[PDB]
Amino acid sequence: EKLGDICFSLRYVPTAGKLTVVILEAKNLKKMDVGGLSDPFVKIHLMQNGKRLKKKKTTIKKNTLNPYYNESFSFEVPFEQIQKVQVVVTVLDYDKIGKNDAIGKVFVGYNSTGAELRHWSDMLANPRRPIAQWHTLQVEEEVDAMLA
Ligand SMILES: [Ca+2]
Ligand SMILES: [Ca+2]
Ligand SMILES: [Cl-]
Ligand SMILES: [Cl-]
Ligand SMILES: [Cl-]
Ligand SMILES: [Cl-]
Repeated sequence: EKLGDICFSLRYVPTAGKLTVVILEAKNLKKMDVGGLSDPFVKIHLMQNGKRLKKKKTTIKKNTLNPYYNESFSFEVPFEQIQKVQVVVTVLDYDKIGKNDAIGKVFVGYNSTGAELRHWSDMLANPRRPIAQWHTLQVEEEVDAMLA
């Protein structure tokens, strides 16, 4: 059972120092509820050098492995700093009681690789243009080890 995939857009406006992330949809999420599906929501963190700088989150979708969000988030990152940050996208299962367990996550930006680096590079190369791309979710343990 794969963890799932997430589709989001990135847009960077260098003059304004405006970094926009639109969480579009996730698919094929791992089932997190016993005898059910999942109740997924998404967190978006701006990081640098192992520090959480800013945190944003989507609404919760109930009883789905294939949630649509279409929710936009913006961060202030000046052009002198944009190459030095990470944007971390985490899908979690909401439970009314207990910690919300991460399904999986990915990050783009400084120290990203593969399709994550490709997405970030495309954003940087195309100022003011939103670029949507799919990403495979990865186990929290591994991504956090990269980010710490
Ligand atoms: Ca659960
Ligand atoms: Ca749940
Ligand atoms: Cl909600
Ligand atoms: Cl708990
Ligand atoms: Cl939480
Ligand atoms: Cl894609």
